[PDB]
Amino acid sequence: KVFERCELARTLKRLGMDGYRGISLANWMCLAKWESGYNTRATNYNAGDRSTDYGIFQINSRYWCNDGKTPGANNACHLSCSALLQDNIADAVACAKRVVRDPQGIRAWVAWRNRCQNRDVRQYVQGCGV
Repeated sequence: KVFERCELARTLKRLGMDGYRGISLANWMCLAKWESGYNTRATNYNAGDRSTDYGIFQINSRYWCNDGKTPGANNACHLSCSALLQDNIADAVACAKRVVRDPQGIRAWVAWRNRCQNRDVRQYVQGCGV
């Protein structure tokens, strides 16, 4: 599913993402936007290390979900990577929260550093009623 901007902003808010571990909803929007274009089916194979990024947040198989084909990988969210390809984002949100409970927080995603950190992210939630 490819979410519309405000549709996702409200979906994330209902799932408890607004200010989770100090991360505003607009940051989460900027992350999903740049990671997948708000697309839950998004996937990116990393030929260099044999891992794959899954879903709207592009969570990597090396550490967060199990896909059975990533060498010496871990499954910190204890989910099948398939769970991150659902139209319903509940599991992806639970896993996104898991990622940020780690030291780096939102900085875990290099795309967030590249396109969201120290930027005006207000535009992502403007007019969404969140």
